[PDB]
Amino acid sequence: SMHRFLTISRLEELYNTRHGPTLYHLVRDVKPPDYRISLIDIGLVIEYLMGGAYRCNYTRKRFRTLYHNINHFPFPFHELMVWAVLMKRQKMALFFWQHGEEAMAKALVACKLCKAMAHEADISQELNHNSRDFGQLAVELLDQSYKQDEQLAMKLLTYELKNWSNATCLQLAVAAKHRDFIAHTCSQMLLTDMWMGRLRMRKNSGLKVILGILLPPSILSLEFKNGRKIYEFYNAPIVKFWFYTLAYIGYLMLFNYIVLVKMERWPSTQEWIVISYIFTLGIEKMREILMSEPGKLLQKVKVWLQEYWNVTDLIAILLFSVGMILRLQDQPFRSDGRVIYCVNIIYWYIRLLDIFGVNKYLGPYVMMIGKMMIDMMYFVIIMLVVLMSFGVARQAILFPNEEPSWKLAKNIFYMPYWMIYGEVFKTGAWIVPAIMACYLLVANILLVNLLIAVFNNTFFEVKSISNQVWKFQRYQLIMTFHERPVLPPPLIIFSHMTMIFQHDDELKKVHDFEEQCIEEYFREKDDRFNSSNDERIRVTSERVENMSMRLEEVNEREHSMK
Amino acid sequence: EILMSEPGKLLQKVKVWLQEYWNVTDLIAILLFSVGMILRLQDQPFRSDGRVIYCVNIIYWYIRLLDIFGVNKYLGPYVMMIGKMMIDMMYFVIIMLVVLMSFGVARQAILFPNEEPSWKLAKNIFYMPYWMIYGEVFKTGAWIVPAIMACYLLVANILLVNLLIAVFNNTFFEVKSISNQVWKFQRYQLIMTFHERPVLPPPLIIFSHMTMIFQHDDELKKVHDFEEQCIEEYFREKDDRFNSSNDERIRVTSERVENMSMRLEEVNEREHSMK
Ligand SMILES: CC(=O)[C@H]1CC[C@H]2[C@@H]3CC=C4C[C@@H](OS(=O)(=O)O)CC[C@]4(C)[C@H]3CC[C@]12C
Ligand SMILES: CC(=O)[C@H]1CC[C@H]2[C@@H]3CC=C4C[C@@H](OS(=O)(=O)O)CC[C@]4(C)[C@H]3CC[C@]12C
Ligand SMILES: Cc1cc(NC(=O)[C@H](c2ccccc2)N2CCCc3ccccc32)no1
Repeated sequence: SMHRFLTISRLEELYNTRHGPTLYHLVRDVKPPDYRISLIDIGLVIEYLMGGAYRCNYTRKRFRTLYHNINHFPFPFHELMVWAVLMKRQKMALFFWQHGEEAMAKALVACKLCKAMAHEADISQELNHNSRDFGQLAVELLDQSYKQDEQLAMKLLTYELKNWSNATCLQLAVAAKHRDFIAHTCSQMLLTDMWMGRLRMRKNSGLKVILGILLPPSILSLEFKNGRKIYEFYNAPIVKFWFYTLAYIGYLMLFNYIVLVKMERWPSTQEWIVISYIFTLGIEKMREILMSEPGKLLQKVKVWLQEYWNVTDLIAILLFSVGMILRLQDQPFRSDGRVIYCVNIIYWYIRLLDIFGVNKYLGPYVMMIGKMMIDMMYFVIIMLVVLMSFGVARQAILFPNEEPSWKLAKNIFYMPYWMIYGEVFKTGAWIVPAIMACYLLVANILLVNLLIAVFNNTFFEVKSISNQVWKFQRYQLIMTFHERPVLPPPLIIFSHMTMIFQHDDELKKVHDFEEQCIEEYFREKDDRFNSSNDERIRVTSERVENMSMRLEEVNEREHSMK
Repeated sequence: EILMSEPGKLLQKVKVWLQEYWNVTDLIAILLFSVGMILRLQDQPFRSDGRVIYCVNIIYWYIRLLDIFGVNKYLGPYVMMIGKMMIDMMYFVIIMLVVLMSFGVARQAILFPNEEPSWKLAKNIFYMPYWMIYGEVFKTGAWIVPAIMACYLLVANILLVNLLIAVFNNTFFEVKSISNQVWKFQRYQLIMTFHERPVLPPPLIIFSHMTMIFQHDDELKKVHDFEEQCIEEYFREKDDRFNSSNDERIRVTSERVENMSMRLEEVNEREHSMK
């Protein structure tokens, strides 16, 4: 009995043993040669590898305190599989996964662990195979469960796991970035149901949401079927998304009207509205960070800072506040400070790109731009190397008598078309500049055509995958907007006030269903493999050889009998 | 044509007849042309205002030839590609605006520090001139910042142009991969459309309507037998082809070998006992 066999001392000895086929180095980095490894350190390194905002049942201070002070793991298979994947023992991990509770959750964790170990660190080989194999197994298990029962598969996809720090399968898949799992039909159906919220409407959803936002009192009553109806309509994430979009458009229009016209000693009403917008957004950001409690206050910001867009937003807010402060510093400083928050507008116009990835037909363009930014960066070096040489040569040939005056960069970088063409059309002094002009003119068009071809190839390569990639971001967007309150950014100031004012048989059935699903998967795999033509041909050949040999031997007996 | 579209009675005949978009557009164009003609004969003040309407109306008639240019083998792919790329251009417009308008507004705000709205800023922001911006490219910071803005705008313009080129190339390739197959379908519609129509041209069918008003089982059994024979032959051929498949034959041979080997092994014991 593994349950009876399992014990703290035995597991510690197993972990600390070196009699077998990167655990030591990784533990040392996370944490002393031949140091006695305990469950606490193993859990700590596990949490390190999983990522931020994660937890492990064994990897906790209370568990460490208990260990320091039955002693049987209720689910030994989980720890055994975690160890097996930790020490890079694949067949044993497969066997353990063959018999275990909540196999899908463990499989996704293994895929996450394999990828994380590969990135931290044969390393390439295991990354390509081990992590991919675990992900494929999870996908196959999901597919079988959906075939057996759609409702039960949907229920299994989302439910709190006490063992794994209460993280659903979807969250683990997203953390592992396994696009295949999310792309499955059941996952997309669940995401669409979540996005539509309580309302079941599925035809002309955008127009219906726009009408509901425009005409609450009349639209909401009818839209509820497709009081409490208005409240549940508001709480849906889609209407929140449209509300935020409209508020952002209004903010953009006010910002355009403010900076573009005039300035006075005291700001106008529109500038006050914009300042209120930014103040409320800052309050919302601070609240969101505050609710990001896991890891305590000190270790909450570190995880929250992973996203780049959030950091850019903070930087933009700081620059806007600095510009506003400088504005109210008399005319000499007002004129100097206006430009800063005039330039600040650029960030807000570009922030819509991160929101333009939601649409099916719009995200490919953003992905292509992101891909081609680096290509343009590299192309710039070649462009400079080619053009600057000829420009410098042409400039040197002309203006034989000259003084630096820090004014040659403009002359070399001018690169005019009409002027060069005219310059194209004693004798040698005229011939050489013509040759230089012709070479520059040819090089310009050569580079232009090269850039065109580069962009075409990059766009084709991006488009070959953008459709598959698009589906992943939907879960992030939906889980992001769903958590956010219902009021727009300028009106959530009251929302915070309301927030402050406010302050087992099914499990057994699911376990049985999972066991049945895995048994059926193994049976189907074995039957399909045994029914393969290649295997059957081999079996027939071996049987024929033995049958022929027996017949030949029997022939001698028949002759002797006669 | 609507009158002869009798099925569904008078009330339910228009509903079906209205499915085609081109017919509705034709009706709209006819109504606008008639309105413009009526306005034309309303003295000079209304004649000058009504002429423009039926001047603009010409655009529809020039574009109606596209629905007739799909017949040709080599001409329909272009129309299909245009129809496909219309939506792509619609989506591209949003990105173009989002990118360009920000820089344009920033540049406009940096310049003209003292200004009044006068409902005349859209032209300034949307001007987007090439030569003027290039000249503007080439105390110190006030000169540096506009140069940076101009350079960014100049780079963005060509980036967007190349992006549009790539998008159009990809869309054209995808359309051309299927246009040849698609073209054949429209021929039946065109043929059954023109066949029903009378012989005179549109301006002369006025007499055609006058002429119209003036005017006002063994084979079945053989066909049934042929169909029955065809379906029987199809089933027979399907069964024969499936049974002749290598995969099926290998399985059959393997099963027979196993049974034959088992019988031989059992017979061996009988032979030994007999001896
Ligand atoms: C590729 C080029 O052609 C560039 C690259 C480096 C540039 C140089 C940088 C340093 C200075 C010092 C300055 O003296 S000063 O009194 O005006 O400050 C005069 C201008 C001068 C000589 C630049 C001339 C142009 C460059 C050679
Ligand atoms: C992105 C932009 O820059 C555009 C978008 C919305 C436009 C504004 C719409 C409303 C009006 C009212 C008008 O007052 S009036 O007496 O002339 O009628 C002056 C012009 C003004 C301020 C426009 C300025 C330009 C915009 C800010
Ligand atoms: C389109 C579109 C824009 C957008 N902008 C926001 O939603 C919101 C915001 C509000 C006012 C000004 C600037 C941005 N902002 C950015 C992204 C999501 C988010 C999350 C928490 C707190 C703020 C915030 N949403 O759709």
